[PDB]
Parts: sequence; C-alpha cells; structure tokens
Amino acid sequence: MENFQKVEKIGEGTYGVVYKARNKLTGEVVALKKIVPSTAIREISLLKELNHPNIVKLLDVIHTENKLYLVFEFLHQDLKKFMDASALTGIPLPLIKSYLFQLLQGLAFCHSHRVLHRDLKPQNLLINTEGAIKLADFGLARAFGVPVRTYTHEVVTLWYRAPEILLGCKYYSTAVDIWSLGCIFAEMVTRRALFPGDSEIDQLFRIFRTLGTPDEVVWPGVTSMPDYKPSFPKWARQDFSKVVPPLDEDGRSLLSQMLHYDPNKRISAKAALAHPFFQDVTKPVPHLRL
Ligand SMILES: O=C(Nc1ccccc1)c1cc[nH]n1
Repeated sequence: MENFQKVEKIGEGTYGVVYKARNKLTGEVVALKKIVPSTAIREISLLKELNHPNIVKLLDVIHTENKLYLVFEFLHQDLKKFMDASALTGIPLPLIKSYLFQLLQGLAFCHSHRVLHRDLKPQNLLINTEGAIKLADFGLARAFGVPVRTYTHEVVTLWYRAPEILLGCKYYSTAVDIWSLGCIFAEMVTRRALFPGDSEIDQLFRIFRTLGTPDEVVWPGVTSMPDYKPSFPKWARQDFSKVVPPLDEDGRSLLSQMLHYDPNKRISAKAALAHPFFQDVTKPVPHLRL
C-alpha cells in the first residue's frame, strides 16, 4: 500500500501479518493488517462506525488489487505479553478490576449493536500507558470465519471458547464473549490459563472437570446439542474458592455468573457492569516497558 511505510512486523494474526506502519502523508502511526467476498466488505464497513473508547478504532478499510487491508489505531502492547511480564508478582487486583470493567463496557457497547467478537483472547486485548484496555479484531470473525489454523499454520487457541460453540451450536449469542472474558479474568488472577485445551474434546473435558459435566438441570437443551454424547464422562463441579484463589467473594460471584453453562443464564455485559465487584473500581496506570 503506497500510502504506508511498514515499520516492523508486530505479529501474525489469524488472517495475516500485522505491521506497524506510518501513513506517508498524515504522519499517523497505525496498525496495518493484511487479510474478495462482497459480504465481507459490507460487514467490515459497518465496523468503521462501531466506535468506543474500549474498541480498537478501525481507521480505514482498503480494498485494492483483490487485497484487503484494515488500518487500526496502534496500541503498544497486548495483555498476553503484559501477563507474561507480570508473572512473578501478578497484575495487582485494582488493575485487573479496571481492565475487566473496561472490557465489559466494550462488550456492552458492541453487544447492544448486536456485534459479537467471538474470538476474544489475551492477544487481542490491547493496553496503553494511560491505564486503558481495548478489544481488537471485533466483528472480524463474522466477516471472515474463524479457522482451525492461521495463515501461518499456528493453531487457533480453543482456551477461551464458550461450551455452546464446542458442542456445535450454530446460532450462538453475545454470551460467547462473556464466557471468554470470564476465562481471561480467571487467568489474570491466578496467572495460569483456566482451561488450556489442546483439542476440542480436551477443551470440553477441561471445562467439565472444573464446572461439572453439564446436564438438563443446569443447562436445558444441552443433551440435544449436535456434538453432545450421552457417553461424556460425568464429572463433579469444583468450588470456585479452589479455582481462583485468592479472588474475593464478589470476584468469585461475578466469575461464576460469567461462566454459567446456559448462555441464557450467563450474565450480560451490561448486568456485569452493575455487579458489586465493581463498587470500588478505579483506574490505575500500569508500568509498561516501551
Ligand atoms: O497489534 C497491535 N499492536 C501491538 C501489539 C503487541 C505489541 C506491540 C503492538 C495493534 C493492533 C491494532 N492496534 N495495535
């Protein structure tokens, strides 16, 4: 793209290379994602107007030469790197709370407009020096699908996938985002992925081992889902006090609502923002090492 100067490769997304680039005329530093279906282009174009302080701004969609480039506002780190970096001591709780709180506001805005993310994970949550956190790649899964592998063959993580997706639900809802963020919330607290599955069945059985194998009691309709098997093992549900120590009762309360099996009972982003866990929410500045 003649209007951009590629500064460095920052990464490899599910769809293609991600470049840090500068706009040869505006002087703007952006993130440039290289990714043609008529449908995809209309979908992405609606994303241009879905603007919120906690959603990485899509600056521009450039379709040229059967090539597709998305131009995003640039943020200097993602949450996965920040968590790696905060391994020894953990992300402090007030900062975990502010991030979750901001992320929920993000989801509440998108969701109210009926946009799902569908592939939330720490690599697409981006952070700046001001204490902000923002969701990247919102709405791209609807436009482009979610591949078992990326363009580089790197395996798409299953770790944050809602169970109604793993059980083959075709028509899942906004609740699938709530589930992922719940998994991400647990991970920040404990410094270990909640459910790090390495196949769909491992992913599901890991969920079952912690949350209880789901039945008709906790999840009406579950036994009628496409990939449900009466032969699944029947595991007992563990207490959250064991799962996310040393998270407090309000935290554990909210986490459990975000991880309800039935997507209809799963707490919405909007209700979550009202939960007492956020009574004392503040906005700390992290220390970043740019
Ligand atoms: O990927 C982006 N930025 C980034 C991520 C990790 C490390 C350094 C920079 C990005 C995507 C959209 N804006 N920024």
